Amino acid sequence: ESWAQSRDEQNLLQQKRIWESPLLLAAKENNVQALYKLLKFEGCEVHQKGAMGETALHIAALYDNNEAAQVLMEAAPELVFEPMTSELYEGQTALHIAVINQNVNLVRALLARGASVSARATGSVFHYRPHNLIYYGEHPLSFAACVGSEEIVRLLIEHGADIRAQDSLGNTVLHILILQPNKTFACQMYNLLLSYDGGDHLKSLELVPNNQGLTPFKLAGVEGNIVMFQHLMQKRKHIQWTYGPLTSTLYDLTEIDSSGDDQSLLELIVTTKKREARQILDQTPVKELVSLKWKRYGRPYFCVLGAIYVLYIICFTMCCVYRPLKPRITNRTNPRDNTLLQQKLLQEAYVTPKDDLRLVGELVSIVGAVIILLVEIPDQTILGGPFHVIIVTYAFMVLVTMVMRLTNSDGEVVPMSFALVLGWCNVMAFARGFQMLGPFTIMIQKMIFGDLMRFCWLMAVVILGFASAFYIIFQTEDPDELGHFYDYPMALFSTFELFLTIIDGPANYDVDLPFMYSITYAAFAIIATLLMLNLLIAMMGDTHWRVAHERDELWRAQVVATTVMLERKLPRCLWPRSGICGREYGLGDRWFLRVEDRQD
Amino acid sequence: ESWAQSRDEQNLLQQKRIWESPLLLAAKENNVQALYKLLKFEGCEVHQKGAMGETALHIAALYDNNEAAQVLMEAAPELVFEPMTSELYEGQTALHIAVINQNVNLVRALLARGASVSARATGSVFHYRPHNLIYYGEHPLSFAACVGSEEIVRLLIEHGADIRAQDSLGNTVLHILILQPNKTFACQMYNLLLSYDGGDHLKSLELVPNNQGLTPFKLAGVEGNIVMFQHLMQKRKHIQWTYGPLTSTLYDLTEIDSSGDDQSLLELIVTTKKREARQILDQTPVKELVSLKWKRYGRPYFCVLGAIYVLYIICFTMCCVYRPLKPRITNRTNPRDNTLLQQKLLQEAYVTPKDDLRLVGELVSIVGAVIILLVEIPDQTILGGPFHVIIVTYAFMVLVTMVMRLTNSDGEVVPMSFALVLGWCNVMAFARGFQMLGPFTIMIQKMIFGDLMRFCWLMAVVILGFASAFYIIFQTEDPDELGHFYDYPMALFSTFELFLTIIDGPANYDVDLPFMYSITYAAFAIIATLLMLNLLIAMMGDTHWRVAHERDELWRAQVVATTVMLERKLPRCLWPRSGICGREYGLGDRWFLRVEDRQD
Ligand SMILES: NCCOB(c1ccccc1)c1ccc(Br)cc1
Ligand SMILES: NCCOB(c1ccccc1)c1ccc(Br)cc1
Ligand SMILES: CC1NC(=O)NC1CCCCCC(=O)O
Ligand SMILES: CC1NC(=O)NC1CCCCCC(=O)O
Repeated sequence: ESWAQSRDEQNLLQQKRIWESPLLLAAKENNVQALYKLLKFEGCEVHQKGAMGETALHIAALYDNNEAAQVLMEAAPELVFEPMTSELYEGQTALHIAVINQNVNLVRALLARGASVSARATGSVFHYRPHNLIYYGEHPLSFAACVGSEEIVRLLIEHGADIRAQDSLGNTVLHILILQPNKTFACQMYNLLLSYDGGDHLKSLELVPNNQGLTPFKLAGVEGNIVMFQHLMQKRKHIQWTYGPLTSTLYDLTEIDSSGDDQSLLELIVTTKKREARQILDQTPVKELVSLKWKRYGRPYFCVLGAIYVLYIICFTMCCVYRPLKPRITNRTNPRDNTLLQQKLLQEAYVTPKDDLRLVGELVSIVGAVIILLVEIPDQTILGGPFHVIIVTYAFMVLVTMVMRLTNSDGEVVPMSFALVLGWCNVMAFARGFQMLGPFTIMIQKMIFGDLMRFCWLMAVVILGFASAFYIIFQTEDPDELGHFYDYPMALFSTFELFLTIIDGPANYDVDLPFMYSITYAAFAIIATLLMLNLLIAMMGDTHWRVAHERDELWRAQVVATTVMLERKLPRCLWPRSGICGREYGLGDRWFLRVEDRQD
Repeated sequence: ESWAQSRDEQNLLQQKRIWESPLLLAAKENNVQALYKLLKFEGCEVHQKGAMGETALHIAALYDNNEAAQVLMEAAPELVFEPMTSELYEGQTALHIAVINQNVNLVRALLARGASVSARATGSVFHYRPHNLIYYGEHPLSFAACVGSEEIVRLLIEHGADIRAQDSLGNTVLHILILQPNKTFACQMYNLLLSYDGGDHLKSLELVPNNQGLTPFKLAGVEGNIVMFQHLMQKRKHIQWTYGPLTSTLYDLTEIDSSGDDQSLLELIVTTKKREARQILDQTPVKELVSLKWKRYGRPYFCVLGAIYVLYIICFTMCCVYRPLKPRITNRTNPRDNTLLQQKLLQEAYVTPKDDLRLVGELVSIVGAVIILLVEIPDQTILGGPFHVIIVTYAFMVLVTMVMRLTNSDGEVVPMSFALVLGWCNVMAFARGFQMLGPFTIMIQKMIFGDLMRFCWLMAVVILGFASAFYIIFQTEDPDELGHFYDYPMALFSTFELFLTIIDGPANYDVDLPFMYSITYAAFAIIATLLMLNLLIAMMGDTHWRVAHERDELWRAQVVATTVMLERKLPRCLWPRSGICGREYGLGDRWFLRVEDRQD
């Protein structure tokens, strides 16, 4: 409490030691006449450590003081090898600070003194974290690549800088360039670093994987870096011919398609929470891949599953609507005359005239629940499919209904009634794709699990304020004639119904309503309308020109997400691999997709 | 009746004396040959006063007539010291008019004659009022600073102009520059006036406070002058280091943070009615201040108070829903058989089986009401918190319910029922902040106390037009079967319900409705819908792209308003002062907030 306070304090605690130490003060202010007055006559603490474990050279490198830095290296040339010792800066040398500041005349003078070109900077402030406004890696070659100083990147390779060197997160200098803001300038820097590769077709830096199993080409897709994704595609696409305006290009489709297994660029985009990566399946090598994946194979099998699931649910309801006998067969209708229960229990089973059709019906319904369960027990909380967490709980309710059966509980209706709504309402998950009702279900997915829960807690109040009042108002009145609030639980249910203007509202003209109801309900009506108009106006805002493109981009996104998931579960005798393979014609040996386009 | 007419008349009355007086006429028209024909042979009234107490030189200065002004000062050099004598222009000299017109060759010639550089212009038209299209102050140095003529500002200081001089409103020349339209040019003029300061660290013009206790840096925040607020920040922020793109700057945070007490820039912004100052807490020294004020300390304590207030209200309703016995215990059900009252009165108290839980419940509810009262009797009508004027009236209803108790009035329900709605609906004031339901409650705050009262008086009509009709229509009919309007008060209540389409509307098919109801209700339905559609379309307009930013700016504004108010009421053992202090490291001695940023 807190980490931000510590660095805020230690930045202030550093300036304290700078101001206190006359050596570090002159190194900060570039006082050449004061450094020699401290190092030569008399001899002071030349290896003086500051608050952050810094040296006088580390301070002289933070503020571009070349004159004050040459003084410290001509009087004591061992300060160059010294790294920062504090935890915030563990591993940083004076070369890192000069590279970050793009001090060319200092880096070219630091490498003449013999500085290390492989000094990791494992400090807590050099880590890949949101609280760090940057992430340039750990090696000084990566720092030169991130600042964009091409004069320093090649000047480091001149003195044995290794481009293959990875950091603590297994990232090469190519992986770090992908996570940078200046995308258009990093492409030129990405090519500058590729030229120093070994040059052989095997063991290439573009193939050196991240420690999370992610080549630089594959990392660009997950990160949503379109400028780098398009640039990394030039290395892996072959133009077949140029027939005037037409140009049929052949795409590599190696690391773009599965499998794999999870080492597939498509599976990484459909499973990530990055809102930027959703634009990658709209790129011209991939958009042709998934569009052909859905026109054939994709759309039919999804409709078959829906046609199967439509007939599967309509069979389950056929068992419910034809639920077993019988009437209440009990004098239970005498206690609490408000009871109209004719509870149907078992058994009373089977001895089947037309009842054996319901036996095979209950059998078909229960074998589908375990089939769903068997295919949905995966060894969670994701966008691309928020409806089929309900399909695994539907199979849970069927089993409970099966356990509610064979026990014959008076609560036989509650579990058998829950599966009716979850089963059907899950069929509009098949509206996804299909047609233009797909993005409409995207609207319902975005509201049910976001704008609802927040606005409910707003609408959860007010009601119980007026419901508690209406209870007190009509706790005094006789609930026989006009008793919308006879007890407290129904007082809230009747008030909730009245918030949505369903019931006519308590209206009785034979009797006289209490003096407080006619006053309390008028206010509840005006607030319930204003609270509902503001709910409709709050819908606006997610109606601009971009949100119609957003949900349409989200629709086709979750359609591609459904397409990739079907291919990774269905067998291989159906659904062939998209593209053509290169085996005599031996121009592979991988699978290629041929796409021609016309430049206007 | 009116003040605008007076100056309109006295401007016309002035031109009368100009046209009538041949001296003032020639001074207006720059008739050099006519001034000498009036002053030298013969000698006329050279000190002639006009309608506005002006002189011939005052008229010759209004219209840039240097040739006609030198005539009046070479023949009578005492007219320079003469000020305007009218009430509209009390205190204005011929130097003020030359400075306003930026007459450099006249001001440099007026100071050779020996004009006063400290002549206040206390006229009614020089005051800081909305009816005055400008406000340049009272001293001629301030006039030079407002017109932007740098050649005149320094030319006045050359002749002993005091920059420390304040006006009637305690404003320095620096305070007046903040209240100017040309913000981008006043910054250069603000620096020109700082250079003539004493130069010592103590008794500085930037510290000279307004007569309302407001330094020029603090006045810029309340006024919403962002260009000056950013410019005045350069004098009070220290850059710690520059590490390539990163640059951790240290902000002064002296006059920005409390306390104080009310001498705090944050407390001035959250309490002002200026729509412009709301943009100040979005500035880079302040936005980091309040964001860290709400991430920790702010948001938890506000949720604790809400969690306390949620449990406090749910306890109060537990006492209401379990209100005391008993039935009506009276033959009062015989008079007016429309009565279903079973009025519950006391006492009938206590002798507690499970009733002692309601005794401590009523005790917890009453001690919270006075606690609210004790902390809300402040020795009003503001935006940043329109819901908790209801929390002080809630505590008023609890006490009245306590006074309604111990008296056992038949109106026991009315005060006990009012506290149920005000207590709960005040909990959605805690929706402010929290999440995205905060700006939604901003919508409800902006509608309940603005668009409602105006539109109600529109919807207040029509209803009583049709309600009075429907009463007359069914004053003839028998209210037993279909009696929505049996008496006049319920005739308005039933018509109001029908305006919101709650009741089914009077529909009886066993009997025949009067020939006028079927005609009158059809018109009422069409108008009630058009009058409601136009109410929904009137919501649009406050739905553009800017109003979603407005209410979102208003949301975070009232969140900062809630954050500052909590800090100024909660003790000091919790909630530490935001930032770090400068006491060894002795670089203060005030509190500083360290903020680093990255320039792309
Ligand atoms: N059954 C689990 C979720 O359902 B689905 C789903 C899978 C196949 C066919 C239809 C729907 C899903 C949605 C998004 C992603 Br990404 C992955 C799967
Ligand atoms: N209780 C009086 C008003 O309530 B509030 C309020 C104060 C503390 C916690 C929650 C709400 C308020 C709102 C805006 C301003 Br600005 C100042 C106070
Ligand atoms: C203490 C330090 N001394 C120095 O020469 N640089 C310091 C820190 C530099 C800022 C790096 C912060 C970041 O990258 O997040
Ligand atoms: C009567 C006057 N004679 C004159 O030379 N100026 C007059 C008035 C000037 C206008 C100032 C109005 C204002 O500042 O609001």
